[PDB]
Amino acid sequence: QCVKLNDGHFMPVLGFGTYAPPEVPRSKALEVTKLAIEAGFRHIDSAHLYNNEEQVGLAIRSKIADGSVKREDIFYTSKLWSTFHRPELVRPALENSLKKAQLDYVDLYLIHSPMSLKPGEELSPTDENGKVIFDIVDLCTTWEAMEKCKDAGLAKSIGVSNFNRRQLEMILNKPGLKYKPVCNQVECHPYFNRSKLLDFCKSKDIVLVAYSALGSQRDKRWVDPNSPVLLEDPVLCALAKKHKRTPALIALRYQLQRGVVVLAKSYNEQRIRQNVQVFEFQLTAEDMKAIDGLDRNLHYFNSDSFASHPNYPYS
Ligand SMILES: NC(=O)c1ccc[n+]([C@@H]2O[C@H](COP(=O)([O-])OP(=O)(O)OC[C@H]3O[C@@H](n4cnc5c(N)ncnc54)[C@H](OP(=O)(O)O)[C@@H]3O)[C@@H](O)[C@H]2O)c1
Ligand SMILES: CCC1=C(C)CN(C(=O)NCCc2ccc(S(=O)(=O)NC(=O)N[C@H]3CC[C@@H](C)CC3)cc2)C1=O
Repeated sequence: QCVKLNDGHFMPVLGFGTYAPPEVPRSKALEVTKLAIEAGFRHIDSAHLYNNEEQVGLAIRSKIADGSVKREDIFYTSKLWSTFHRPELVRPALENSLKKAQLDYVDLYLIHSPMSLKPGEELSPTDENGKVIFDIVDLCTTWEAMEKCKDAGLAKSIGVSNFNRRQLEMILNKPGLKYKPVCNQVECHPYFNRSKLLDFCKSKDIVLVAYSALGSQRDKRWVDPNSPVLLEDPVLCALAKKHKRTPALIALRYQLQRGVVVLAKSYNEQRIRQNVQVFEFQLTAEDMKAIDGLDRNLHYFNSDSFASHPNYPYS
């Protein structure tokens, strides 16, 4: 149940979301990644930013050692954080991710965001007035250093995340481009379906990968508590009854039938196991059109300095 990527590698269409907020103890990530593998998830999504690659990597090593899976059955993604965009910082950031996860390679490596930040080991560097310190970096150079990580076998595939059309084109039109991005991982759900962006990506053999596909985790630090609750949508609930499924399952299947690869985060055993049931049913053409008409251009993630920057993808 995979899609063939533009560099010849295979990406499982359903992936496990590993982020949890810092109030959740780091042992949980270990434990739920193991349950997700047990349930049948083979694609696993992490990042430097998430402070969990050690635990996610140890979960994977555990499922290999107990003979449930081999390394080559597992599709593991990490991301290059925006403090490491300068070309010389790229390979060491990747080697550092690999060392924490105790893996020899990632299956996929992404530029987490086009928005560059001040080099350092602060995740969020700020000045004396508490303002986020942005950096200016030619992203084409950052890309060339990603290409080099693929040539070196440290990343089987390389792609981007949180890019708009203009930013993709900048990579695609780069002189001497060796490797296209395999994918563009972006916020994508029935209230923000990204249809234009999706058609652009289909036209270049770039896979759109959907995050917050179930309506985000609604963390009060960066999601407006007044935003509508995706899984409480009436059209989705009505479709969950029709098919005898749940609204989350309607949300996930939507993305599969439109050719989006879809991530799903759950730290709850029963919801982890429920989510692999996306493969057990179909939506009709009409069902698909009913979900299409839910778009509200609603992004869950919002920051005081994100909606500000010269590389802000929504501007
Ligand atoms: N590239 C980027 O910038 C970026 C940004 C955001 C996210 N991501 C990635 O995308 C992943 C997923 O996105 P997300 O973290 O925003 O969460 P999500 O996949 O939209 O899920 C949101 C919530 O839905 C709940 N849930 C899951 N399955 C369910 C079901 N079957 N029924 C009812 N509720 C269900 C989960 O809560 P429970 O834990 O209570 O089950 C979860 O907190 C992340 O973990 C991360 O790996 C990447
Ligand atoms: C505005 C961007 C930014 C800084 C500047 C510093 N800083 C940061 O220190 N983080 C705090 C921890 C956190 C926040 C959200 C999530 S998240 O929303 O679950 N996961 C994601 O991967 N991506 C989010 C982060 C990247 C942006 C572009 C898209 C959404 C995971 C972890 C940021 O976030």
